[PDB]
Amino acid sequence: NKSDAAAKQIKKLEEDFDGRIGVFAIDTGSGNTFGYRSDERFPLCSSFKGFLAAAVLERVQQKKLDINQKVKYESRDLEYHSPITTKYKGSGMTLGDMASAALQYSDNGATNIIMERFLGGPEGMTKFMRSIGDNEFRLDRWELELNTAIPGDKRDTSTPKAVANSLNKLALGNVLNAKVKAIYQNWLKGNTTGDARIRASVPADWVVGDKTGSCGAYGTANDYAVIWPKNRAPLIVSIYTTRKSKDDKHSDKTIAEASRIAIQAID
Repeated sequence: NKSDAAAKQIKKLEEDFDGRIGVFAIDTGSGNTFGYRSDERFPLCSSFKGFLAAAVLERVQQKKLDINQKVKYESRDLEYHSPITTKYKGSGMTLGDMASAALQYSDNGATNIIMERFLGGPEGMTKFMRSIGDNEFRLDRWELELNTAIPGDKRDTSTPKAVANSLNKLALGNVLNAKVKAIYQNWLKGNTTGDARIRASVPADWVVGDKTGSCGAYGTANDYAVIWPKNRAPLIVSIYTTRKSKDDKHSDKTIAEASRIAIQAID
């Protein structure tokens, strides 16, 4: 029951704003799940950066990279929206700080520098997702070209379910060891851009770790998070949305609401 009602509510929500909503929630304590357009592709936008941070932590775990190694780029022209990397451009930053900047601030310079020097570009990032059993994830382009969010384009997309499952494996699973996983979880908890999305759909006492994505085109925005309820097991929620017109702006409120419904469907 509670599921068919939740799906009805989601259907109404996408009609109202004339867009498309993809949802996938997992109650890790019971295995119960809820999905709506969960196997459909949606642009990743900058949300893929939450997985980029994890890939870096894996290289650190395998001791291929040091989390404290200095990354210099003083002569590099920083991409649009590099709030953190531009302020440390003269002194450089540790690999760890840059990776979290990429996640918590959606820093584009951090992202592209890490992808060009450590992860092997969009192919490498996609190779990492394959390594953890994700066969839906695909990153074809770099920031910021990956944000075009053109309808029907499969480049730089994934499905809400694949994102939910990968986030589960990484944040709660065993891909990263206890120590590195603890770092990752806290980087997510420290995200500074998702206050109006999934974080707004839960009681203030619940802890949320997330990574947002806002393409800036076709009203495409999204958010995925690990929710730690008070007195309960973690919940994984993945919300992805797109709109019909290129000039349509995204809707945080629709995302927070879709989030509220999804959480009720797996209660």
